[PDB]
Amino acid sequence: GSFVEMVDNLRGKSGQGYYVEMTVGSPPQTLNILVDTGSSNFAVGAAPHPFLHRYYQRQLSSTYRDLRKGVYVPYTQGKWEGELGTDLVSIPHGPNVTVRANIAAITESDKFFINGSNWEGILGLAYAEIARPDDSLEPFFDSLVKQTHVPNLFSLQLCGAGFPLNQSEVLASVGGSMIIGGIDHSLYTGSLWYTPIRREWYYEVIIVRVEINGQDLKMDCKEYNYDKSIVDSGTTNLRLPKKVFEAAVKSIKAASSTEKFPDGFWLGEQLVCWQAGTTPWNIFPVISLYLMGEVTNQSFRITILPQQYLRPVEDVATSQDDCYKFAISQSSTGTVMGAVIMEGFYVVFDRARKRIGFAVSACHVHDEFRTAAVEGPFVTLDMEDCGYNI
Ligand SMILES: CN1C(=N)N[C@@]2(c3ccc(-c4ccc(F)c(C#N)c4)s3)CN(c3ccccc3)C[C@H]2C1=O
Repeated sequence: GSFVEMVDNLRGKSGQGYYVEMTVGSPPQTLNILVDTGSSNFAVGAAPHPFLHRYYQRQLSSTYRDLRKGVYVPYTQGKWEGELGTDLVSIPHGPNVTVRANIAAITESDKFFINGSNWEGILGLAYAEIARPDDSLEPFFDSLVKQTHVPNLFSLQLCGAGFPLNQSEVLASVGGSMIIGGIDHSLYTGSLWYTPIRREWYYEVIIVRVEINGQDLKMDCKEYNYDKSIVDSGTTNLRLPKKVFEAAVKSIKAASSTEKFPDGFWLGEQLVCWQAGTTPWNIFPVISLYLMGEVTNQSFRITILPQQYLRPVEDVATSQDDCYKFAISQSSTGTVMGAVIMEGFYVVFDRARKRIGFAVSACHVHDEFRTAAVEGPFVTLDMEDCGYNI
């Protein structure tokens, strides 16, 4: 592990998001910021809000610069509106550098800040193409790389606890690591396997095969990436295109058929509980996603366990049972490899080489009989045909 200053710098959980501490302004104002590989704006609360105990106060920063322009982001998971500007930004448990970056000061919002959560802003780590209002607003990481000698790469280790963390626990527990500018070998086991970044906007990738307990879902691979497949730390679930979700759930139900679960469980709405320690992990199947490799006609697979796709939740009766929600859900905007997927792996966003690497995470939850895996290579033909074009 060569990046000790950044190891264990994240806090949070899949249902709340994972955040890192950052400072903005002069003198520095500390804020907790959600790490989001699914967007490209650095946006922070900049006005009082019932669910925030602190916010960016531009009038107290001597280095604040007003861009005299607004920004409006429509409902996705809450909507917000703000004013653009720039200021000096740093990451305390990060690279020892300070950079001038764009900041969207959020002044009005709806269903964006969450009651009970501990983050006050979001750090969009994707590319300029999807930045708002348009691609002229340079994202934070681009600024960081342009202004310093930090390598054009970051890596994320999101650590699910495997059980519920209460209010106090989630604040005191280490939720993972965001290594800025490098790869820390203490965070994974085995080898790193890389898949190409198909296009630089979201972190888009191409899935070429899907298995449920080794059984091929057998769909035209284009369906797996309709209309795109992305890696998104800002999404809790593994989200799959409608048709794929339908086929996958049928197969997961069949594999776990020795126990019947209500429709509400498969819809991700209701929890299921078992007596303490008796969760029947073994009846649930492993899920493997094969990704295009860097070599022609070669692919590799990442395999997750039910310990990744069943999200631990507190029982309504705060009993002693072990309860969970099914964290695979449908999407009309493509596959989203969210926290569910990311908690099983150390993920390397190698922007410099336009590729994303995966290795088994040193903090993934498993049991004595099965473990998450990253394996290859496999011979796979016509993988380009798996990508979707509008
Ligand atoms: C899926 N997703 C996302 N990855 N980022 C955004 C998020 C807003 C709130 C998020 C949130 C809140 C609580 C949580 F627990 C988790 C998790 N996990 C995530 S993610 C920012 N965004 C966006 C930003 C700027 C311009 C355009 C779009 C599009 C939003 C969105 O729908």
